[PDB]
Amino acid sequence: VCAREPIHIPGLIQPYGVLLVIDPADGRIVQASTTAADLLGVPMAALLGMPYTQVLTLPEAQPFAVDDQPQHLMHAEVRFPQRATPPASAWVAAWHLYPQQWLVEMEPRDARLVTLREAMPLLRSVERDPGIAEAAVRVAKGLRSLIGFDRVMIYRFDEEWNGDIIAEARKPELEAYLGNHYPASDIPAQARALYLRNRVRQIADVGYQPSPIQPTVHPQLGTPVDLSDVSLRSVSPVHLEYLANMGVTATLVASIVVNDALWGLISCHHYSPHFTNHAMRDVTDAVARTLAGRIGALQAVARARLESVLLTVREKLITDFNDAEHMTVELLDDMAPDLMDVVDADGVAIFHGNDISRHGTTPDVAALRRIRDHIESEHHEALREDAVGALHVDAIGEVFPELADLAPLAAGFIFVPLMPQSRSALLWTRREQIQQIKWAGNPRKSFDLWQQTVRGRARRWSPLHLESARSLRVLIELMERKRFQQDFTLLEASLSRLRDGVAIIERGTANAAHRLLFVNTAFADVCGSDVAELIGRELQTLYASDAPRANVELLQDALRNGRAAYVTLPLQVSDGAPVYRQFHLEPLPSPSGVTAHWLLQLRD
Amino acid sequence: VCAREPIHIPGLIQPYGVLLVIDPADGRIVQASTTAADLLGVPMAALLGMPYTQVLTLPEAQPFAVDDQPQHLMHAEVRFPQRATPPASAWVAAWHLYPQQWLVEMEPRDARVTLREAMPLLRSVERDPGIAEAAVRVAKGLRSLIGFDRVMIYRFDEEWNGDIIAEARKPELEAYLGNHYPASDIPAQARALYLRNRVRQIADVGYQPSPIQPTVHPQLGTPVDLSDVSLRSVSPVHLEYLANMGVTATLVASIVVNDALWGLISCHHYSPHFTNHAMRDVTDAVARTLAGRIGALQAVARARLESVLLTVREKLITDFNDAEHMTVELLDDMAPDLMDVVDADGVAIFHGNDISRHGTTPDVAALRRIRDHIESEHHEALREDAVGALHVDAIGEVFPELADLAPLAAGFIFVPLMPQSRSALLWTRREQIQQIKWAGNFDLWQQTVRGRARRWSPLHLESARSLRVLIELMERKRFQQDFTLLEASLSRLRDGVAIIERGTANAAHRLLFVNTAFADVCGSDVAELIGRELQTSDAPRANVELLQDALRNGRAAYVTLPLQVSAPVYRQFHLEPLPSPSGVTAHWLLQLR
Ligand SMILES: */C=C/C1=C(C)C(=O)N/C1=C\C1=NC(=C\c2[nH]c(/C=C3\NC(=O)C(C=C)=C3C)c(C)c2CCC(=O)O)/C(CCC(=O)O)=C1C
Ligand SMILES: */C=C/C1=C(C)C(=O)N/C1=C\C1=NC(=C\c2[nH]c(/C=C3\NC(=O)C(C=C)=C3C)c(C)c2CCC(=O)O)/C(CCC(=O)O)=C1C
Repeated sequence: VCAREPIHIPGLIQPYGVLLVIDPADGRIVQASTTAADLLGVPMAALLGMPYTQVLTLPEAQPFAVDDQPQHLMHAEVRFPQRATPPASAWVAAWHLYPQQWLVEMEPRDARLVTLREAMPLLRSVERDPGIAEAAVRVAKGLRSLIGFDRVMIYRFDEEWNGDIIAEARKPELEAYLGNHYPASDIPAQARALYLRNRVRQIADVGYQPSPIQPTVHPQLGTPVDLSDVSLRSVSPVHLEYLANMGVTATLVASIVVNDALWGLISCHHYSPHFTNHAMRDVTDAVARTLAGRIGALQAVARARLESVLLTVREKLITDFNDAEHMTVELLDDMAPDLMDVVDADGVAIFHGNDISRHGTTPDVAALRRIRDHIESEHHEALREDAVGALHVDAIGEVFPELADLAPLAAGFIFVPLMPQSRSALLWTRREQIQQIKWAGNPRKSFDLWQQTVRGRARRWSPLHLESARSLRVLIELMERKRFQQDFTLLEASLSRLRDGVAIIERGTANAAHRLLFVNTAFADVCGSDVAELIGRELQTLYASDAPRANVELLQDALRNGRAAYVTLPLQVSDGAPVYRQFHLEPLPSPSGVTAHWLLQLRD
Repeated sequence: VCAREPIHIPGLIQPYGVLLVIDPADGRIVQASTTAADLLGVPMAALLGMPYTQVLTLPEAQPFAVDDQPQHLMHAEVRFPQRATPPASAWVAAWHLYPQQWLVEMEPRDARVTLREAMPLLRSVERDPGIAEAAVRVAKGLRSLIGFDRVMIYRFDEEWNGDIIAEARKPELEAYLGNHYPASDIPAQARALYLRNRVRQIADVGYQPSPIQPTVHPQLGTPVDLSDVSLRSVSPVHLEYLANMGVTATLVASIVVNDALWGLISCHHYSPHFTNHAMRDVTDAVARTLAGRIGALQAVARARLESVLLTVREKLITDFNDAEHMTVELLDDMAPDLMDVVDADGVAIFHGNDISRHGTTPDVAALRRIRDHIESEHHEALREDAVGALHVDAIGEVFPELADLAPLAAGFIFVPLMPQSRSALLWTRREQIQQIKWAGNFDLWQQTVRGRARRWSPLHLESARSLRVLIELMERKRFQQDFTLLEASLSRLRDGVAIIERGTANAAHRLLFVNTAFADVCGSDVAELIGRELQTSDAPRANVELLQDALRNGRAAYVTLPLQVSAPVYRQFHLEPLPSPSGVTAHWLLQLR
């Protein structure tokens, strides 16, 4: 209900200044705020439709036509040629030039307090600063000394769009808000979007009298005035209520936009009214921009540093695994430190059909089995599909309520393979980590901080670490390939040391012939020519080309139709001696039941 | 080797300003530039050894002792009392405070609404998309701001050579946009310094270099390291080059992105021009905002890409693990994405003597020629030094023998890195011709480069390393296929065979596998007999001893022995040791017909 409000078209202005909407056609004022008549001279009635040029007193810079991209002119000096000695305070005006309309927003110079040159030492220091933490506080303190504001804080948005005050500088008399968590709903998405547009936004006095724009909708277009870039835009009464509720009288926020995303906000509070002149808003913009800059650089650098150390450790594991042929206890005991490190796990369990190799801080062997079963279950087959490369939980008691316990050691885990593939598996665990969420209340009466203690949840699985996990998926197929390769060579060796003389035949196609896949030494000896020089040979090669049509037909039939045949046939005898053997051909069971291979035993 | 020159210790200053080296212990001047005596009242002789307090007075800020980290003070007002009416103009000075020495560098204020006036440009680059659009906005923006005859954005490529991506000039002149320059033009020596001193400036090419009178410190014996001094005399090598291109004044701001040098803001004035501190701090600001934007957009788009690759990587992994039969349609439906995951033009899947060519890839015989050359003994050096996969950006350089093929396989990604064979994957990127606009390697020269593909993205290379699993996946699935084949083969035999696992004297000699023909002679079925000890007296001690003794050493035995049948039944027990990698018998084959 709240996330749906205009806020960019309230048709109201903060009374401290004046707004005018001018038709870029020739120069006539089409819309103006009720405050315009008081300071401009000509009252409301005749001021509307009047050329801006009648009140043309822009000494520094003038507006101009715009093609497509709206150009925004800075705050420069402005006068009034209607009244003799117009106000008491000095006035400055900024332009918002659009292809459809123009907008001029004026406010007092304020003067009083090179203030941009004076900002440079603070900027120059945050630039050099390591860690976001150190920067945040330097800005909080620095800006608190630079600008007046009784309370200045750094509000950081978390993943779920909730906020946390990471830094704060305030008058020792005020009760510190450092460490406070606020819901996402406190700053709705509609709001957040504007903070990427207008980056520095100040409220001079909470509970001001909103000066409305006289022709609410454009008299010639029929559309309301989209402020969005106007600094004198009237903020939502929802926020104003909330502000008044917390006893604040003045505001100034600066958007911490990092990688085109609103990372955080600089939030300033004055418990007495305060207007920050165009000069200071450009200073806070500067310090916001430098902070956004540094926080994003530090993010970038350290993300890259981590990615590399993980890769070097990932490779170390992959190689040492491919090297050793037998998975011993010491291999896995020397593997485990790093196998844990690569994902920042507290424990790791390696499974290999009925066996488990538990390492670090992991639940008991029986408990790990209870987990694996629950994961590989039919009911939980939904999770495995929706999961990316690996299955992972941040709180076990939520995804698998049956495994509500175990959470003290396995609150979070990473399971791979994602398929119910079995034999080889890997379980990375992260033990429970209790969290105190220092709230601000649970429109509301606020103040009172409620400290929500959260059990059964581990540390959030880093996306960096999750792709680092998905990367080691290879250790599973590696284990498996190495196992099948072990039993295969065993059986290939077994087969080759036989006396009966056997060959395996791969069924061909309509353009491919029936070839030999495997042949033992006992078979290759009856054919004279060695084993390696018979593999990949057509079956017609093997028997002589002087054989009876009746006998070969019987065999060819069994090959053509995938049937079995027992036929005595002469062999392709290079020497001469007539050698005849009983050709036992037997179809081997296929999953489709459609013959793919045959076994050929030779004994007459 | 050009970079061998010092450049940070020339012992010379740009004449426009004055330098002084003060003993932070004494408060006295130890070294000073020949220009110091002319500005300051006291001539060189008595100015050397004189306490700094006397000759100059600092109203805004004063120097101080430093523990370890050198502290630098900004440009603030300075007055010289040791002379009656000495201000040729207005003078401003900056400090460089070190634990061993102090350095003060002064220059005129110059004057002529700037830092506030810079803000609209910054705030605009701050939000425009693409590095291209930013580069030009800065080029144009900074030209209007400082007012140099030409402002150009120089981007360093992978091999440290530079290319002008954007340029703003006077309507007249010759455009340098698109021009490529060598790495030799800006030595590593120099580049390192532009991370140190951010904004560098030459007021007049062919100035008279004012030397520091005591060249080496009189008490330390070491020269003055001017790496942070703005009035540092630049290499005559570069000055010659500058004079050769007709430029009279320069200004070069460093585009440092994620603490690394990404580019340079190069400004040329074909008439002399001194850019005061005020402006250098403005160009620094615009350089920092550009760096900022270029690094953000890099970051955003890196993230966007990583995700689309992951979604496609997962699609491949799953569909591969699903299908059991490595069919033609399997690979034909796999290939579009198998190519996409690495942004290849072609992909070849190898499976022992066989190849599955896809996209724009060389002929089957040519692919074999490539694989052989990779798996070679001579090229075993590359495979070790390579990360997770072997990759080339120009095959003709890495594999000179494979100089051709380049039209279709100019670049490739080969996995597995080991001479593992059977399963392999080769990703290809065809040749991409590049027109290189040179500086004269002093007029127009365009170099057309053949035999090189598009640079293998580091993101795509880790995306390749990620699919390493498809190889072990193919392999596991292949061994599993032949295993079941052989397990089925042996079980349909008539001779009656069993495989025996050697018990390491802790465990007995047990049966690993048994066929139906063997399990029938023993009556009881196959699945019950697996895992049972060979111990199955009803037999002569002489005959069993022969069998036991063979098993004992790991030797073979052919002995006729009775059995346990529900008629006694005797069979010739042919035990044969199976080859082990260690050569130490681990299994035996037992056939009995
Ligand atoms: C309807 C939901 C809302 C609840 C509940 C609420 O308290 N406010 C709600 C709506 C809006 N908030 C808007 C802006 C806004 N809210 C905050 C929140 C904080 N500011 C603080 O200083 C602190 C603590 C010190 C908190 C928790 C901020 C910072 C802002 C924007 C700041 C600014 O630019 O002045 C908002 C939009 C109003 C607007 O148009 O600016 C709405 C609708
Ligand atoms: C010894 C090899 C050199 C050749 C050949 C050459 O032409 N110069 C060589 C050496 C040095 N160059 C140094 C600085 C420097 N070089 C360039 C080159 C360019 N300037 C331009 O405007 C363009 C194109 C439009 C090019 C390619 C620049 C800009 C700079 C200054 C870097 C900066 O100020 O940030 C140099 C070091 C001198 C120094 O001490 O500053 C050497 C030795």
